[PDB]
Amino acid sequence: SKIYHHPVQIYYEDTDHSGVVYHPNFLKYFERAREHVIDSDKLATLWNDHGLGFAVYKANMIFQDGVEFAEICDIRTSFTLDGKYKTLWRQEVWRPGASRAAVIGDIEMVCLDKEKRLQPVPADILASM
Amino acid sequence: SKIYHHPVQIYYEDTDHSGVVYHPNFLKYFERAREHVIDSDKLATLWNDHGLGFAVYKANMIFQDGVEFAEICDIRTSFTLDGKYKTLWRQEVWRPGASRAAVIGDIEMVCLDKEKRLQPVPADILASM
Amino acid sequence: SKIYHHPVQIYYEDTDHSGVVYHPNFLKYFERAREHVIDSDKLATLWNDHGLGFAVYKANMIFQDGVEFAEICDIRTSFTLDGKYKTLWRQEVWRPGASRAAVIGDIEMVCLDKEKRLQPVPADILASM
Amino acid sequence: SKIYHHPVQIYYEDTDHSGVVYHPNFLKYFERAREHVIDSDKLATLWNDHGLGFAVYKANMIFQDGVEFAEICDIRTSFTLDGKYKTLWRQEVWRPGASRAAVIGDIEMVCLDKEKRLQPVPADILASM
Ligand SMILES: [Mg+2]
Ligand SMILES: [Mg+2]
Ligand SMILES: [Mg+2]
Ligand SMILES: [Mg+2]
Repeated sequence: SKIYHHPVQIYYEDTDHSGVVYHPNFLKYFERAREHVIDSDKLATLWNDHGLGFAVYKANMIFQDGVEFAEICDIRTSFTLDGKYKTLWRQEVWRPGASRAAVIGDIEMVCLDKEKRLQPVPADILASM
Repeated sequence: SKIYHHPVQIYYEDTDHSGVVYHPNFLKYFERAREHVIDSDKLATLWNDHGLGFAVYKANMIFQDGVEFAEICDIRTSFTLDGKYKTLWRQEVWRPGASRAAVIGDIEMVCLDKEKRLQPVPADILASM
Repeated sequence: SKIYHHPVQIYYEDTDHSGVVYHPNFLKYFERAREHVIDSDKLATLWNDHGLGFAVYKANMIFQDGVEFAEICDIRTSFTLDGKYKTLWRQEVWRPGASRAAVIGDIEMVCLDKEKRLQPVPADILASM
Repeated sequence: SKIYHHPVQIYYEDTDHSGVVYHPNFLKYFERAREHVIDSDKLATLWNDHGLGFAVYKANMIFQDGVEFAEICDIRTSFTLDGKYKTLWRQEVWRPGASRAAVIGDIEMVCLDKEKRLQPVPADILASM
C-alpha cells in the first residue's frame, strides 16, 4: 500500500502520572489509523458479502521515546499482503522534523471466517489501497 | 438495597499527568461496582426472559478530592426503586478512615424494552438485593 | 462564551459489546472539547504566572440516545462565568440534522490555588473567549 | 522469577462492539499484573534512592483467542534478568483448564536514569523476586 497519515493529539486521557503517554495507548492510536485505511463501510461490506473479518494476530511494539501531553503526532501506516490470508502493517508515531519514529508497531492481521479459519482476503476490499 | 462494597486499585492506566485519577474514570469504577450488584448472569436472564435491559439515563458526579496513583479505595453502592421503571443508585469512592467521600455519583437507570420504551423492572432481578 | 465545535469519531475503543458508545466515554469527549477551548498553552501560562489550575467539581450527564460505532458527532461547548471562581460549561453531543442532543453535560469547574482554595479566574485566560 | 498470578475480570469497559475484549486492553492488564510484582513502594524507593525508573522498550503480543464479556482470567507473569540493564517479562492471559494461553506478551523493560541512559538494576529491587 501507500503511506497513510493520521493525526493524533495527546489529551489528559492519554497520559499517566509519569508525565508521558501511557504505553498501551499507542496500540489504540494504531487501531484508529487502520480504521482510516479500511473504514467501517468496507468492514461491513466484507462481513455481509463474504462472512469474513479481520483480526489482529500479532503486534510487536518498540517504544523509542516518551510522548508528552498536548503533542500532535502523525501516525504513518502502510501494509503489505503476505500470501492470501495475512496483511502485515507497519505503523509509526512521528514528530515533525524527527529522523526516527517515537513508537513503531509491526501488526499482523488475519482474515477469518465465522469458524475462525483463515480465508483469502477478497480482491475488492484491497482494491482502493 | 444494602450497601455493597467494591475495591478499586489505582494503576498507571487510571491517572493522568496532573498526578491524580483522570475524572472520567470514576464513572467506570461505578459501572464495575454495579456489575457486582447486578451481575452478567442476571442481565442475561433479564434480556432473554424479558427482552429488557438497563440503561444509564443520568449520572450526577461530585469530585471532592483528588485520588493518587496506587491508592486502594472502596466503592460503596446502594440503590432504591423509584416507581416501577427506575433505579436510583448512590455510589461513592471512599478512603479508609475518611469522614466524607472522595467522589459521589447519583445514577438513574431505566429499564427499557427493545422499542426503547420504559417497562417495569421484573421482581426476580431485584429479589436478591 | 460562544459555542465551540469539536468533532468526535467513534472507533472500536469507544464502544462496548452492547453495541453503543460506553457511557463513561462521553465525559472524555467533553474533556477533549474543553481542551480546544482552553488549550494547553493557556493552562500552562495560568499555572506558571498565577499558580492556579482548573478542576472539575461537578458533572451532570443525561444520556438521551445510544451512539453507534463509526458515527461522527459534533461536541458543542459553551461556558459562562458564575461569580469570580467558577465556570459553568454546557456540553452536548449532536448528530447532523437532529433536533435534540444525544448526550448533555453540565460541568462546573473551579479555579484553585495549590492550597486547594478557590481563587478568582484571571482576566487574561478568559479574554479570547 | 517465580510465576505470579493476577486475576482480571472483563467488564463493559473492556469489550468493544465486535463482542470481545478490545485488543489494546491486554497490554493494560499486563501492566497491572507487573504492578503486583514490582509495586509502587518499590518503584518509589528505586526513584528516590537511585534516580532510576523502568520503561517498557518492547512489547510483542500474540492474540490467540477472543475473550468475552464477564470472563475472569488469570494473568500469569514471570521475568528474567537479561544482563545488567534489562528485564524480560513473559505474561499470559489464561482460562481455567485451558491448555494454551488466550494472549501472550513478551515485554522488555529497561532500567534508565534521568539522562535516559541504561543503568544496572540495583540488587535491592530484585531481591524479593
Ligand atoms: Mg465482495
Ligand atoms: Mg423473569
Ligand atoms: Mg496572567
Ligand atoms: Mg537501594
